[PDB]
Amino acid sequence: AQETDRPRFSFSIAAREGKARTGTIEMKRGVIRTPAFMPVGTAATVKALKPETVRATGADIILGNTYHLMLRPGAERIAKLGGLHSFMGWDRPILTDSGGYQVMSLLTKQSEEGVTFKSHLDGSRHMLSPERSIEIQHLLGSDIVMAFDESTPYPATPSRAASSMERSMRWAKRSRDAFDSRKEQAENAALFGIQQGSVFENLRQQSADALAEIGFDGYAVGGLAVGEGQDEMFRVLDFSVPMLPDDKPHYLMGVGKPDDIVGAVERGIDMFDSVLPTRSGRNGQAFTWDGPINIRNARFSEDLKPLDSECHCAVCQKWSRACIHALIRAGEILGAMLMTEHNIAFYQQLMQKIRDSISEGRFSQFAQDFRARYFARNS
Amino acid sequence: AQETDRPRFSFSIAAREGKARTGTIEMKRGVIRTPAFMPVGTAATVKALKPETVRATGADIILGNTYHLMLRPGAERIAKLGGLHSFMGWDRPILTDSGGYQVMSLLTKQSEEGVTFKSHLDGSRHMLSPERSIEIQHLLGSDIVMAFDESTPYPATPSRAASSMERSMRWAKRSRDAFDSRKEQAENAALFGIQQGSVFENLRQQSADALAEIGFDGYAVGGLAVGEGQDEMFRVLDFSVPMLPDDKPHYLMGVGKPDDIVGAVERGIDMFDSVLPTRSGRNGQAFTWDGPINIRNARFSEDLKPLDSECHCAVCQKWSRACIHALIRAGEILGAMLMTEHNIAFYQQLMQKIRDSISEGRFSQFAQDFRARYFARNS
Ligand SMILES: [Zn+2]
Ligand SMILES: [Zn+2]
Repeated sequence: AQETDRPRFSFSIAAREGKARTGTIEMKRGVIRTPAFMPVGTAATVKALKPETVRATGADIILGNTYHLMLRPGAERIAKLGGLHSFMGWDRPILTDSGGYQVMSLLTKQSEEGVTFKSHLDGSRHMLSPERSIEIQHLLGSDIVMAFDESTPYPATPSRAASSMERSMRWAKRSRDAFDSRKEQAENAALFGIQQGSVFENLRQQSADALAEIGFDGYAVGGLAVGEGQDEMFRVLDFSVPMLPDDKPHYLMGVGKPDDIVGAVERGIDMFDSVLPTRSGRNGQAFTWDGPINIRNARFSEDLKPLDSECHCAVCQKWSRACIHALIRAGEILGAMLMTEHNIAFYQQLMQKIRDSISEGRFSQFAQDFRARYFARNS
Repeated sequence: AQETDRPRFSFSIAAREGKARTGTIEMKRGVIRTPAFMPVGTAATVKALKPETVRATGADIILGNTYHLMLRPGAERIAKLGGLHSFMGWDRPILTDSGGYQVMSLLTKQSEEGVTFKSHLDGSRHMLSPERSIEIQHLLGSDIVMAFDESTPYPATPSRAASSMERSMRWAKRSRDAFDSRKEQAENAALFGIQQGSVFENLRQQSADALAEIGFDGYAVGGLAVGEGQDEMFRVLDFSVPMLPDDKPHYLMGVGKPDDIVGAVERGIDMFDSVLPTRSGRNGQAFTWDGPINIRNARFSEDLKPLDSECHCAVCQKWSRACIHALIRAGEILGAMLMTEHNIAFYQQLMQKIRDSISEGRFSQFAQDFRARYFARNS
């Protein structure tokens, strides 16, 4: 297996239960077990977890934010340093987003051509387009490349949703052709397209048909987790995911809380990313099977139990709630490091329980058991 | 008081009980409460406690090791950086030793002139003598200067003890004259002489007479804590301290354990220094009123009590034995920092209880109470 050839991108489904699937994506830099959670990476420095720590939590792939990497230190500099894998100290697969969401979310010109913007960090002028985004993701050397699309706001008028979806599909074809124009990228990386259409079923169908006609290695459901509430996100997923090709991975970008993930897998999603484990860890919040906890709470000052008494992570094998409480209350960076490591490992253990329960044909029961306990909050 | 003149060196005894004294040494950089414990300083870097942390433990004065400072970064470099107070970030009094003990303890030439040695750190050649030692301590800018003497080994033949004591007294006069030759040093610093004579009463008397004839600001009892055992050290102190001038401070160099300190104050010692609080802290050992403890012991893994339940230090206000146990077992530098801070603060609280009990005329009872509990070890 270590001495055997590695494919560019091969998705295999090993077991199904309803709309949920479990399987593997094989790529040249490693195997991704699905459903998969991708932690959001940053530069390999003393301020973040070590890459070996992130791998030991169970992560098979991480996400890079193209927009931030463009602004500092820049894509040309990362390429000169050997690419994102060398820059981040991570030798397994990396998915990069297109950079387009943070352009809107965080602007000199805007048209069907693409966008121009100035950096808040130094005032430098930057440009993004389907062609430029794919080029930058090539310079970063990422393994999964996201097509460049146009985000529709929330809430969105049906006219604005139609306009952004249609532009996104023209940009999806441009993304496809730019990716295919570069032999080194097309033979070694994969390209995902992004379905849009807001909450409107007919627009989602139009979008799915357009992406399937272009053809991609995987398909993301875009335009969700932007403030719509879980009920609505689930309702959109109910009809949107069946529209995508069944035999390719389905990616829900930027989701999310543990119960978001469970419900999305019930609806056919294979891949997830979120900053939540890290943001929560830095803020003194831990995920547990009994719901999130705020470790600063007085009730934890003498609690000798680990953050979660069923969590297998390296933190919970050693550190008590009481001592992580002490570290966080003192502002010691070790406290935030430990809670971040635990939160990412908890997410990976959630994904593993999901994969195991699908394989054993008991995922619907797992999801019900999970919700009953997570929302009772007997922590 | 803040707007009033400061004397070069003024020792006042406020209260006595038997041979024990409590009082103050006023100097230009601050007041030293006696009996005093001097922590042993190092360079103000990320590897040591912050100077403000050392001050907050209660220390009024710290000790600098002239030998180590000569070898790295060198006395001329420290002077160029503004002196030891600027180098160490410590603006209160500093006592420096002469460098002579580490010459023996850690050698190109040796005679009545002085010594020449090579540095293990770089092979550089270095020279020490009464004149050179005082000159180097002037470059360091220390407030209390130790005369340069010759250490007698332990055990020592009565002939070797006589020979080293007599050479030390000739060197004490040379130290006196070198110190007095430098107006800037003589007007702003103080000079201590060192009694020698090993375990032999007549040699100790000869030494005391010689030092009193020369005249010093304070008098150290040298040649102890070099392997002789507490009973013997106490026996030597019994007759040696009364030989020194009563109205000047008495300094027992390199002592020691808490029970060494208590017994030495019972015998007339006013000043102490030891690396023990730091060495123990780095090795996971804490001093307590119930004797030392090894925090790595399994019995502490769930112990929510502080290192010492009567200690007022900043560490014991916040951190449990259980969490310091966790930090030390993990090799986190914070663990060693906390135990070092607690150990130095414990030493200062020992000195404060000694001072208060002398002032109240209950020091003999304090010493008996202290020993009964420290040696019972009901920790
Ligand atoms: Zn954990
Ligand atoms: Zn303490």
